[PDB]
Amino acid sequence: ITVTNWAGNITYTAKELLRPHSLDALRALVADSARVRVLGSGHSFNEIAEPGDGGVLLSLAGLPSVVDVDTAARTVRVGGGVRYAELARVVHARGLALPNMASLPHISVAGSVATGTHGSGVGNGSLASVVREVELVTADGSTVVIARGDERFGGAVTSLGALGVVTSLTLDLEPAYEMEQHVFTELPLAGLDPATFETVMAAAYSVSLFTDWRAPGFRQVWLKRRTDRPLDGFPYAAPAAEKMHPVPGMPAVNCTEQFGVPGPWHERLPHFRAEFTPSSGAELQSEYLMPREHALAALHAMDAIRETLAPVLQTCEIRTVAADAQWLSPAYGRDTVAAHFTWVEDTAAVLPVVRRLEEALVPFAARPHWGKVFTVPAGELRALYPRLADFGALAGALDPAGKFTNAFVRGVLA
Ligand SMILES: *Cc1cc2c(cc1C)nc1c(=O)[nH]c(=O)nc-1n2C[C@H](O)[C@H](O)[C@H](O)COP(=O)(O)OP(=O)(O)OC[C@H]1O[C@@H](n2cnc3c(N)ncnc32)[C@H](O)[C@@H]1O
Ligand SMILES: OC[C@@H](O)[C@@H](O)[C@H](O)[C@H](O)CO
Repeated sequence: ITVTNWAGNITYTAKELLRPHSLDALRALVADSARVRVLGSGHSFNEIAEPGDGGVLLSLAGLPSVVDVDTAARTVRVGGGVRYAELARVVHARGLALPNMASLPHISVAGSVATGTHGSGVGNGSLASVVREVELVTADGSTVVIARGDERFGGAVTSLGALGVVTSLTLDLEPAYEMEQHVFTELPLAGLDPATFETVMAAAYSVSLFTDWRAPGFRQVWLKRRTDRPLDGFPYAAPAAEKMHPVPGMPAVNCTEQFGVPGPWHERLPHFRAEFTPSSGAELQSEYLMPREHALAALHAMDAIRETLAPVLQTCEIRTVAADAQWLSPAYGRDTVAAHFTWVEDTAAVLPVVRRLEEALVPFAARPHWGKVFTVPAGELRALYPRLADFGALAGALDPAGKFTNAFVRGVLA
């Protein structure tokens, strides 16, 4: 069989996707394989999941999708291969909630936290940030549990799958909450000064800007507001008259409910409703995560090259992330602005533009999203992460032979 990622721009070398049906099978398979990479739901856009020729590509799809809510402790134990859509549905039905979700819920929890996946909100950490414990099947088949408080915990959650197979994760939860989603159109870049930009991004619990980099300024602003919090007037852009899709010209029916209609957290945090279940997408993605104080300068750098960006762009999404404790989180150690690009699926045309964008963002210490397309050289990458050395030492300790290190990870650490 031919295995690809979700977008289909990456075809893996493996002629079979190993899907052990028991933990006993899994441990034995790992112990007996020379090199392993796990495939989650394939929502990466590069060779991060590629095991190389003769490497084993393994999935947790054949294992039970455990979602075990502890309502007294407000925690949930989840299989690595569980996706957020089922996780959310389950914890919500128990009166509890996550503090954030990605744009689309049909992604593996283990895969998501492995690369620094995040939503938006100035006080909201990455998805990895609620993880209090990870259970790993290590290179020899044995289980290692690492929990918050361990000196190694900082490299254990966002690990690029390079420590071993995450078989379970435990996550902290809060009481279930309701949210409204208010959409606005045409937020000008002109006059968007440091103070106004801060106001706009803090205007609701989670806020995204979208643009096509065509007409100056921003096409859409999405305020995802918690109904248990104040919402002030938003004078900066016009309220949307119709239901919007972040990509101009795409079906708004796919999207979560707008016009300020209250609904549960897990039906408002994603941009796409649970019913929207694409088996592939005709897109590429890149994303660059920078110190939040550089947001306006970075936005102005994009604006000044927007004729270059636009022709290969579906939409650009601007978000915020609170500083991450995970050593390889692109949000590590600093409050962060994120600039994401959903490109047309045309690798040959997009790569030149990616290199050009990267050159423009270089002075802003832009860290690329590990799951997305980037061309930043390995040496520059290492210079961007203060605690990368400590990650490398943790991987060496837990995986001395580099069973879980592929070409992608090797380049990173080199
Ligand atoms: C396709 C897509 C991606 C996406 C998104 C929306 C869509 C439709 N929305 C995002 C968002 O709102 N915010 C954000 O920061 N990122 C967003 N993305 C990207 C996506 O979340 C990430 O690329 C994510 O890492 C993808 O996870 P997935 O599980 O789908 O991808 P994978 O290629 O198969 O795996 C990613 C890495 O994780 C390792 N992995 C997977 N499972 C395990 C286990 N159980 N144990 C150890 N490692 C694991 C893989 O080996 C690979 O390194
Ligand atoms: O990080 C991924 C998100 O930016 C992405 O899924 C967008 O929200 C989407 O492409 C908008 O249509």
